[PDB]
Amino acid sequence: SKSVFVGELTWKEYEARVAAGDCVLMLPVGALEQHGHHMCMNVDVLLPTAVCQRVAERIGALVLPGLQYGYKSQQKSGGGNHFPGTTSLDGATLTGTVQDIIRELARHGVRRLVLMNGHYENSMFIVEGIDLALRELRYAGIHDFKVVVLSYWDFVKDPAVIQRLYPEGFLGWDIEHGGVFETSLMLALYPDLVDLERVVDHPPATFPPYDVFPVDPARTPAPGTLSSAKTASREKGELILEVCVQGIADAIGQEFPPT
Amino acid sequence: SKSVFVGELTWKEYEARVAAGDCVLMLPVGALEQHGHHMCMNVDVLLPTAVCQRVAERIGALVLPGLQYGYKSQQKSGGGNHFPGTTSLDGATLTGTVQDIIRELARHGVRRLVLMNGHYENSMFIVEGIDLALRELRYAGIHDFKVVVLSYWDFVKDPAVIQRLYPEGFLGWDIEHGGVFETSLMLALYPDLVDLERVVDHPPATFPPYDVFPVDPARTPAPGTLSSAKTASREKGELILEVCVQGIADAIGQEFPPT
Amino acid sequence: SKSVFVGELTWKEYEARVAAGDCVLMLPVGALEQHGHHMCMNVDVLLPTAVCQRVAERIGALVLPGLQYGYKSQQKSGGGNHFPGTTSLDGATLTGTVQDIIRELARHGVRRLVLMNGHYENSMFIVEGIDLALRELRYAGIHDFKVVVLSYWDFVKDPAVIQRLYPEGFLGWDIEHGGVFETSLMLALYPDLVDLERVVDHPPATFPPYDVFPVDPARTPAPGTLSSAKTASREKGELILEVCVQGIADAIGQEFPPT
Amino acid sequence: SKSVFVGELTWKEYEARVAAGDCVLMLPVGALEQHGHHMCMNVDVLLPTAVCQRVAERIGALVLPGLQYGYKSQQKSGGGNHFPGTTSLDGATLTGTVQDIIRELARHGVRRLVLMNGHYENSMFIVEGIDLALRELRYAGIHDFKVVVLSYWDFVKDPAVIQRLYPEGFLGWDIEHGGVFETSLMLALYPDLVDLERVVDHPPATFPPYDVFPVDPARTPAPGTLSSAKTASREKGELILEVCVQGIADAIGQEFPPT
Amino acid sequence: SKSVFVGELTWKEYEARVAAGDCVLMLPVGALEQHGHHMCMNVDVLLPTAVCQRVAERIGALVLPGLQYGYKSQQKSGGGNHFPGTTSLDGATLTGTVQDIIRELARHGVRRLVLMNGHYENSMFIVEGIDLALRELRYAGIHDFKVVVLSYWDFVKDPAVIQRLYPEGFLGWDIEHGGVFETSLMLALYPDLVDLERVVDHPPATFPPYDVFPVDPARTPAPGTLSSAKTASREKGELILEVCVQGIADAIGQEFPPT
Amino acid sequence: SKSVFVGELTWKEYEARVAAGDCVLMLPVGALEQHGHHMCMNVDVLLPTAVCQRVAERIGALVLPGLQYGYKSQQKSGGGNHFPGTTSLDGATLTGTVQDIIRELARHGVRRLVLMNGHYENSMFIVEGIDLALRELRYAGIHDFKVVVLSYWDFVKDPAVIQRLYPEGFLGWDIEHGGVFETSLMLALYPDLVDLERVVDHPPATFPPYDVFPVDPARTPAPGTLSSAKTASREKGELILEVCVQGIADAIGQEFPPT
Ligand SMILES: [Zn+2]
Ligand SMILES: [Zn+2]
Ligand SMILES: [Zn+2]
Ligand SMILES: [Zn+2]
Ligand SMILES: [Zn+2]
Ligand SMILES: [Zn+2]
Ligand SMILES: [Zn+2]
Ligand SMILES: [Zn+2]
Ligand SMILES: [Zn+2]
Ligand SMILES: [Zn+2]
Ligand SMILES: [Zn+2]
Ligand SMILES: [Zn+2]
Repeated sequence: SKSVFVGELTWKEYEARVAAGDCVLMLPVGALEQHGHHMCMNVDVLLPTAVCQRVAERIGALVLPGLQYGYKSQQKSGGGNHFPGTTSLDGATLTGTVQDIIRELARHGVRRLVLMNGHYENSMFIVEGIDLALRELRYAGIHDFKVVVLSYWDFVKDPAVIQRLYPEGFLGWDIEHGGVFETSLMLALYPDLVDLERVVDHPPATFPPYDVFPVDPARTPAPGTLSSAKTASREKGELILEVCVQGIADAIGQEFPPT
Repeated sequence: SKSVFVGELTWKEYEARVAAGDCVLMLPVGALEQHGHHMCMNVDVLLPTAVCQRVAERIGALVLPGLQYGYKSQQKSGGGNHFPGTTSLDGATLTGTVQDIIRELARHGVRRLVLMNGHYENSMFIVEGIDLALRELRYAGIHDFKVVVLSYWDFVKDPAVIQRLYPEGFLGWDIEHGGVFETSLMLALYPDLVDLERVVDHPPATFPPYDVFPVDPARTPAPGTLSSAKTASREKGELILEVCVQGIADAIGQEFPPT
Repeated sequence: SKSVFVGELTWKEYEARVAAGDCVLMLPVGALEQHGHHMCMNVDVLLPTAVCQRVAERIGALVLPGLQYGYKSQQKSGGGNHFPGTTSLDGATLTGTVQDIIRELARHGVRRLVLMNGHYENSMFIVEGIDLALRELRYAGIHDFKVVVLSYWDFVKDPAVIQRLYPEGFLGWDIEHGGVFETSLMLALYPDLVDLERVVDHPPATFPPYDVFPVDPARTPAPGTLSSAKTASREKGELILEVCVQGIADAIGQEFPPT
Repeated sequence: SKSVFVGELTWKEYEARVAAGDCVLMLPVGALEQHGHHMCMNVDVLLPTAVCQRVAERIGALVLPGLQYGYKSQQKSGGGNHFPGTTSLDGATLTGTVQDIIRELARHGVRRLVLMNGHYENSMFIVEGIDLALRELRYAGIHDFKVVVLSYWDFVKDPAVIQRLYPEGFLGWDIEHGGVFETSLMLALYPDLVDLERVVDHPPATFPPYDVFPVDPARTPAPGTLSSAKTASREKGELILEVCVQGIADAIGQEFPPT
Repeated sequence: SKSVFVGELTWKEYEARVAAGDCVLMLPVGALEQHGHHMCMNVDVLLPTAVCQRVAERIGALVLPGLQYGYKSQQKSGGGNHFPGTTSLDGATLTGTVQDIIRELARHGVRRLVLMNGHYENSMFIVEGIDLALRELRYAGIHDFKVVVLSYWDFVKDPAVIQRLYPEGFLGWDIEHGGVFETSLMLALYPDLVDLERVVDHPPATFPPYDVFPVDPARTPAPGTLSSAKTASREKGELILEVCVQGIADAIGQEFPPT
Repeated sequence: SKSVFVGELTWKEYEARVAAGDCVLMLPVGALEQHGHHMCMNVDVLLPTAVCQRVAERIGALVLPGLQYGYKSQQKSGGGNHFPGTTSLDGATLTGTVQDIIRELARHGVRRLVLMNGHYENSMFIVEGIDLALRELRYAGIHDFKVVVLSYWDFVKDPAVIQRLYPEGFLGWDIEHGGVFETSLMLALYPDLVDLERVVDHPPATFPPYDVFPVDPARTPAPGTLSSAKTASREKGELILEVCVQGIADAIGQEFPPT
């Protein structure tokens, strides 16, 4: 069976795909984090994994097992790391994980990697992981390893799509934690993991121009979300999914032109 | 839907479970590693995750997202880290991962964790992770966190079952990499991920009383397996499954008596 | 002389200010990074140090010696770390530094800290430094240390002020590297360090919804800036300064009410 | 005086041996661990050091100063790290020590190392240290450094010798902590350090198919041993000693053929 | 304006200086430490920074932003890290900082670095940072990076100058913390930051041939100094300044001959 | 047999000694370092181990197995780490080894430790290890752990003894590497390991007031020593031994008064 997930292939099949030249590998990077009263906690892993799978199917790429645990939830982006259920890694651990995988891919013969982040707070640690691995590769004489890092939601740029998605004006990706964007993509991909009836509607989260630590629970909406997902629909999820899959597929074609 | 996987629950459902007292958490610890010409490479994650799921169903416990990447494959227990596809973590990374997760579970209020290893080489790193996290927990005033660590195959002890499993004498867990045990359990759980027709039968791997680094590819059977899986049957897998689930379930009942 | 810089005070003076209760400490966190053809490279340290000094003077707070080196410059926010002159730290070093400072301040008896970031890329590492330090403090029995983190430019929110600052529409803080904002504030504080005649005007930087590593120099404007600073004026700098100093001062009063 | 211990040589003598070509270095790796009421705690260092010395005398190799401290004692292999006297290092420490040593040997010009473990628990950390050092060596252009790692007791494989050693059936290396094997070898090398009269006989240690942490002292024989050493005799020691020295010497001749 | 400080140059100016060949960079390494009742706490940064500036002006070198935070104050050389105000870094942090800077300078194309230490305790950590950096550089194929490390006060060797400076016999650099040497140099450069009238005269600090931890506060003079600076004069400072500036200037000339 | 070495005791004996109250532990910390043409390379371990043994015998203390590998040899104190045979650890490795051993001793119930350094360069890394351990201990609620650190040669202060030792004026401990002091003490303790006939006499090593890296081999005397040991005599060794053993013993009695 032609699976796009490396974990479902034999070693011989993987070896062949890599030896065939220009093989693109994709690593979903997510989190185990609270996502309100209406959705499950593995969202940030599921979403980018699903987007990877589809992109991989379109462009003939392979998908690695996704990073289930990400960096600590930040109040203004994920509610905060004081919530139960959210299980976060330290900076160094995330960074090291990414670094170790890149080194191993290099060992395999891979030279093309797409890292798809699904958890906002991961960014910089993913970036450090990449720099540190590339730095090591140079020590090993390898200079042709290329990585494309992206957060799938950033591919939703078209104002027409945004407008169609947010007929009320777009608030921003910051407060899109457990909101319309994710819940909707979730409704179209894993309906069993989402129950709109538990959505505790509330006004979009607002914060001062600074942060406070220890994180003050009172400053996050009780439900854990940063914006309400009552207007979330599967239809929206379907639109997002296509927009993302297509845009990412094209980006990858641009950065990783077949040889 | 009563899922046993924490990742499929809302934070509120999880919070209630923990607050109810004596909630038991289960963390599958695996690897992405070549498993011969006849099986996929996520075996070491899939097996302990499946066993955890059934045990959790039987005893009312919860399962965490499994660690997909494990410690470097060793020649005498997994064929060696020179094989393509197998993607391994450095020891510090894996240790840090376990340590971060335990720390977070303590923050959640959990005090009962069962770590179920599916990759031989992870053991000592898992142990260090536990030790560092418990050390820290003491600094924090927490002395009631309890961990049970196990490699699921160790519960297949009954000589009658071993005999029935290996009518030819038991060779040992060492060379059980991609052999009868796993392929069998794989046949009863994920048949699509296993194709007995590609099994490259060969004599059980044998090694001198020492190890050589850099790992010498000639000292591992070409297929990557350390023993043949042609005698692997789904029936065998079914017997292993029950023995393991029942034995583990009981063990957890012993160590984690309901309060 | 009543200096607001801890470094210019004697230990007895400092000790007194701390024993006096509710003493607020301020740490500037910047970088040594190229800022185009028209400004010096220590902007990210000077600016937040200047804002801290003035805020401190208004609220009676103390300012620490600023962190001169920051995290690696990123293409989409600082041009990239491939530029000469910019001298960056690894993520663990920056995090370590913040953590070490916080731990020592705690030792001093300080319980109130404001971290003022001047370099966009530092954020997450500062955050990690804070979390790791506070985690340690809890081990030490200290639970009343409070930290306020902020990037001074985030206090320029008022649309009227933004409009006055950017009569042409606001492009965003992303591309504000060596642009109007910084160069203006720079013209009102350190005019010697800025020479508008070298400003290589160019269209605002634009990037695809993803990142590439190794960093592609061609994707950054030649000058190193992400937006032109020709419309930068000292008058604008003066407005920004007051807006920031006032906003931050009031924020600190809210978060750190005198006891 | 032709000592086989590097530490007893001048740097000029060592340099010549290394310069002479194919010089084999041997590093003993042990531990400071409780070994019952009847033996001293440095056993795990002394034993491998003694075997190294005699092997080196036979093949003309050199022996490094042994690593005195090893990884934390584990319940099912060495009684547990709760016992007084046993002084254990963290995993990163032991790994780093092995990594630093190999890096230095490489610097000297050495390209042949035999690591002789005497403490069961050290294995994986020694392995990580070897891996990390070799990786680094590649960065440095050195690909001809070869390492042989072994636990001296694994050289006792001959069923005839095992039978002669354990006329009662062999229990396994697991419970051979402070048992017949070590006590005997200790009676033939350092009798003053062993007093068979304090041997607290008890039935061989048995454990469930899993581990528990924090370590439960009640699960370990009060004496600290995992099997009785009353049947331990000097004669057995002498047989073990020869079997090991000879088998190891031959292995080294196989892996490190004179050039 | 021809500034000698890299932070005050544009990147283009710096790039030109480096591309011109044999450009020498100077990094002041200090601390934020208590310096008695009479001086500010940034002395250790100020002093080496001042020396660097003057040397640089004489030999045409560039000066980096100084390390504001140094290693932990030790009792017998700096009073002890139990004093308020003194804010110290962990060894790993300081070493990492120096390692990172060196790595970056190498990236710039710099191959000549002068490290000027102003805090006694930094030495070995600066040394380890240099060693770790150079080791890495070799991995990267760079073998022509050369570092000169020095404590500016060591250039005050001439017995005549020593005599003239300490007409009473020289006590040693050990107790020269907040004493005559620094206070004088301080009087000739930053008079505002020094007030001789608060100088709490006391006999030179004496200690047994060992150290005690935790640091015992009673064993350190209450003022925080290890020797009195009442005899400190601006005149002395001027002498010291010239002696250091000239001696270091010449040393750099020797070590870094113009190409 | 009343051995003063922990390693030669059973755990029960050790348990008793610790339980009896105020039991002092001593850790020799040395190196494997070239010591010229006339002596062996384990000197820095042997010497402090010997002195510990005798001090322990005199005050009833226990001695831990010594740290066989120390920090990188520095040109101005040990000749440099470019010499073959010398096998050094990274700073972090040394520091962690010290930190782990202290943590374990505290677990044992020990609260009194004497660290005796025999390798000049080890100092600051031993210090960091003590500080880190102590910091941890406080976290664990332990505040009565006390440590005394010393380099045994520092107890040779009496000008009469120095005169008697160096009838030619004392040069300093810096260039006392492989010189009279060590060679002498070596002649009275391990004559077999020293051969005065190979002593390559040379003038005391002299160096500019700065250091250069990479280490320049030409700046260190060819033999590896920093001062000639031709005037080294066993008689001198005996005098040193007593002066050290007595002065240390007294120091321990002062810092660790029997309860
Ligand atoms: Zn999310
Ligand atoms: Zn998230
Ligand atoms: Zn497997
Ligand atoms: Zn495996
Ligand atoms: Zn800037
Ligand atoms: Zn910046
Ligand atoms: Zn043993
Ligand atoms: Zn052992
Ligand atoms: Zn000073
Ligand atoms: Zn100082
Ligand atoms: Zn020495
Ligand atoms: Zn030495």
